[PDB]
Amino acid sequence: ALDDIDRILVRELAADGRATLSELATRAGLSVSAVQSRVRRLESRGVVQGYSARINPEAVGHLLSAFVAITPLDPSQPDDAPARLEHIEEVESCYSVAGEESYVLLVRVASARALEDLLQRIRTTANVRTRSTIILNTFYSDRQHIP
Amino acid sequence: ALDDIDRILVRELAADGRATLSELATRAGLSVSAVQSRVRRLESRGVVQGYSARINPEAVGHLLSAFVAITPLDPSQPDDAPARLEHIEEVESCYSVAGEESYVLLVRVASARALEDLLQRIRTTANVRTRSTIILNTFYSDRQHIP
Ligand SMILES: N[C@@H](Cc1ccccc1)C(=O)O
Repeated sequence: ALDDIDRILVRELAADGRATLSELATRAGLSVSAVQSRVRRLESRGVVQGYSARINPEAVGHLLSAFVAITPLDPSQPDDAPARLEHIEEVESCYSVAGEESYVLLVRVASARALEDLLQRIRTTANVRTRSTIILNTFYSDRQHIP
Repeated sequence: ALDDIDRILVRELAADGRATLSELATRAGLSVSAVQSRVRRLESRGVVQGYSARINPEAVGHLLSAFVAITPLDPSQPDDAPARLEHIEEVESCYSVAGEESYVLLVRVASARALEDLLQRIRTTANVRTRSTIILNTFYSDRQHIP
């Protein structure tokens, strides 16, 4: 239940999250009221989860990023790694994954030594072994596709 | 230098990219003309890179996400895989990495069947071998942290 109009709306809003209701109304052939109300239904049905500025991580002092794959030191202990790691602010994302590892994290940090301290924090807070893959360059990211 | 009132602004806009320049000014303690001019300057030094609505991928038909680690088949050839894959819309992100593979992609697709098709297209269009790690669930993503 996403009609043609809604796909247009989410496509425009993925490319430009600050687009005004009136720019959107003219692209969709709707009134500004019609647009607001379709946008409110997109948000409350959880199709649109929120809006963010895309911040350049380097510009704010995050000069090093990494994938960290984690696996429980004790797989019989309950499985709450994501909730435990939620209070660690340098953890930007957490996915559960098929394979030998349990979770993959994306982590951002100021430097190599800051990474070594963060890995210790991640091993003790989730009781986990870590396998780190350092990112050397981001060619493009977050390019959301609406088919 | 990021004039740490500037840190309040990026912090606020990362959390709510549809914040208004006036509902901002009160939260930061400035005047619409200052707020507006910083934001335009932040956008000009590529600190804020865009604004986007965060779309739920499964709401839109992408019921299968995967990391796809790729490595060029022939190292005598120019390594231009990111440029070559850029036109493939199901690739959301591309990173070079220090690990076992040369690059990691984040890919989104309708089904396991559609992934197999996509992996064939990736192999033939960029001349790479692939290795996919299927995501089961996303616990949180894109929590941009501003120190
Ligand atoms: N990696 C496990 C799935 C899993 C993820 C996270 C926690 C526990 C299990 C598998 O391939 O079956």
